[PDB]
Amino acid sequence: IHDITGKDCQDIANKGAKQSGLYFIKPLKANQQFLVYCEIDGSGNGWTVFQKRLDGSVDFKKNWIQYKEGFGHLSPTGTTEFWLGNEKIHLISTQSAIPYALRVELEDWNGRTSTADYAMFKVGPEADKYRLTYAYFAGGDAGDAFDGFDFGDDPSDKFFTSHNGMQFSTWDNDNDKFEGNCAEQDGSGWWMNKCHAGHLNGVYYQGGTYSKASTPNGYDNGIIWATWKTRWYSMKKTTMKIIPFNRLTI
Ligand SMILES: [Ca+2]
Repeated sequence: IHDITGKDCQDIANKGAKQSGLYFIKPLKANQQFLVYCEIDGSGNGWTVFQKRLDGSVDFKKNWIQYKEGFGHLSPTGTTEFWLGNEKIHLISTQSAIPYALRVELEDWNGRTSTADYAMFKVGPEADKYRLTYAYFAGGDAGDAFDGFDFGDDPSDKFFTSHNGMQFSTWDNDNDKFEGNCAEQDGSGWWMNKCHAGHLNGVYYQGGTYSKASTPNGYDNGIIWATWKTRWYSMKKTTMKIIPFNRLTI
């Protein structure tokens, strides 16, 4: 664990840290410091990573408290899977009304990475079930899955599968817009609607391709981002990371 600390990984970078790895941060309002993985590039950008998928090592079917507190494994090398914790993500993303960007980074099973950036990304408090909000989609070749997607299933698919303004759901705390339980169905925690167009906490399907035949109920419950790949393609790696918004300004 590195010595420099701050409010987030950008503060850490601003204080002269140059190496990606594990650092303590202590956002405003946090009761105690906590470890994070910071990705620090050669241009002084320090991203605070809150989700990582890369190998299927961690089961993302976790309950409300586990999603609140965080689960999985932090590593200095950035080679482990984790969910940082909704309370931590709330504390970082809302502190001092600092505008953060979210970057979603996806890797397919062929070694291509794509990104989707969201401006002014926030996660609300537990009293509002950790609601996700953003101001606008700021671009990227992965496309805007959080806007919802037309799967050709129902006329209202886009309304059913958008993510801005969705509360967080787990199997034991359903806050979705579905008469069923999206989190229980898929076995994940996420900002579910009815249910999703972008869902990075799904099941780790080896090799990417899966199908309705994969499960008895034919769930599209993989690690999906429908504006980049079919619902029947599950990413090999994902990263969800945040940075003060100005670090995006060219
Ligand atoms: Ca429901």
